[PDB]
Amino acid sequence: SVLQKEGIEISEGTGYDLSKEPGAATVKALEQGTIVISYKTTSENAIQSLLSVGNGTKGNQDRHFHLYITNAGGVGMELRNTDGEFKYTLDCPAAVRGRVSNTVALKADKENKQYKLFANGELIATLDQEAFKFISDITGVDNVMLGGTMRQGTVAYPFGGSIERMQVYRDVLSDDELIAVTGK
Amino acid sequence: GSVLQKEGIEISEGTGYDLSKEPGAATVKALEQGTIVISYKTTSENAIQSLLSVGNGTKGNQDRHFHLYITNAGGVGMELRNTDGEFKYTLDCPAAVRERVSNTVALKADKENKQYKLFANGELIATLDQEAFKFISDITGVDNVMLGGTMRQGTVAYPFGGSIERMQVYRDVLSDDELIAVTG
Repeated sequence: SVLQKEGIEISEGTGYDLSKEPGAATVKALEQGTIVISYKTTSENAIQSLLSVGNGTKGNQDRHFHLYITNAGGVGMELRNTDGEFKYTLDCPAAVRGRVSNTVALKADKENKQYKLFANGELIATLDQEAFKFISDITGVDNVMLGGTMRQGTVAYPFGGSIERMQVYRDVLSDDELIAVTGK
Repeated sequence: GSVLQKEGIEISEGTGYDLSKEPGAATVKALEQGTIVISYKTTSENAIQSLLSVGNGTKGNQDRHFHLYITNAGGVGMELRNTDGEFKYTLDCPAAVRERVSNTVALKADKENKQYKLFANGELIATLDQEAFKFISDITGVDNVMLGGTMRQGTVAYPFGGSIERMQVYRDVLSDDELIAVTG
């Protein structure tokens, strides 16, 4: 992993800044890679970012990436650099249990121009875009955080609970590894 | 054969064009899968312009609809929604289309293969695979079909302006080669 955290408890609304951590610079420029997160939510917020990487400055609220969960057992991601540039999304319903640990992962595979989302030992969605993008295509990325997404200096999409384990890889893990690692 | 077809329809921005009473509309309102092919010319700067929508126009049901849309930045996309707790499937492709010019786009929703594919001007531009495949028949309380907008609580949302030159809806799932040919 280029960045890893474990056992991080987050109060709803606060987030947990990773922007100064060794490895954060690498995460802020990812051209592809893999993100694996085990978590337990205690929040009823409708959209809860587990990990985000983006531009937190004024007027750049549509320039970010996040991997998120919902209050209805959903898992998704959005990858955005304003709608005119790109708004790539995956949103999967009823993928996890709607006080229970879950493990999710996102793979972004530049060679295949594919994004794959996994939850609890299952591939739940795949996206192929003619114009592949990732974090390095977002303009002005300046922050990495757990448990929310910075939008004009405000913590948006606020998570509450535990980030049990978070790992970010520059490498693109195989579908078998991700089935295995997102299992029990 | 198409189950619903219209040609040479002008629409001023905000007006829409109701198809709800047309023979074939009932079939469109219950599609479990199918194919939509549309040639159009937009004259509107609206950011999101529905070419064709099928949904629930009643109050409180503004997140229960399907539409195939274009943007003011050369984008093409679709959203398929039955409130966020149930499903919100979005495929949004930037810079897919380009004196104003005519463009031809298509969406294929393939139940057997649990896939959605979007085409523009002779090219496959995106593919979405979802473990929980959904289509129009999964939306609750569908009561209308229209060109040039989406009914949300009795208001024309996502308003298109310009010409719907040719619009066809099929219950059949056309081949990728057919769609490359008909859109190009």
